[PDB]
Amino acid sequence: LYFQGADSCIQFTRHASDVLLNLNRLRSRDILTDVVIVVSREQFRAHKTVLMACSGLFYSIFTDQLKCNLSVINLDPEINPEGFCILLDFMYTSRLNLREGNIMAVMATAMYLQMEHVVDTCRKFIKASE
Ligand SMILES: O=c1[nH]c2ccc(Nc3ccc([N+](=O)[O-])cc3Cl)cc2[nH]1
Ligand SMILES: [K+]
Repeated sequence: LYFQGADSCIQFTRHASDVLLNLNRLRSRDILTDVVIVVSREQFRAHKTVLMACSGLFYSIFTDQLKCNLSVINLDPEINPEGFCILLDFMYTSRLNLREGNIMAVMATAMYLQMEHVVDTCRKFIKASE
């Protein structure tokens, strides 16, 4: 699966999603994970680079000279770990499992994590269901 990209260069259709699939496999097997995120006493292991690529909050934390070395990051204990987990899975898969029963928590968490495209999407779905 390749094509001639808009600039004559060969582009591989599945490459970016295959990279994510493989990063998610690393996460599942706890390979090269370098941070644990703590969400009201639940722990989630991840790769800092993936977090920074997806979240303004994590980008700010891991580019700070003081905080970039921390191996444990605590989030606001009001954050819903289901909400966090939905967003973490999204980061590693492109799939956002929004449901009526989780949308408010997911939106609040995405606001906290500075994930603007997700916040906007949640807003659109809320506005439609009114
Ligand atoms: O042509 C090739 N040969 C490859 C061999 C390995 C990988 N990467 C990989 C495999 C398995 C898991 N895993 O943990 O299941 C995680 C990763 Cl990152 C990619 C390849 N492309
Ligand atoms: K909580």
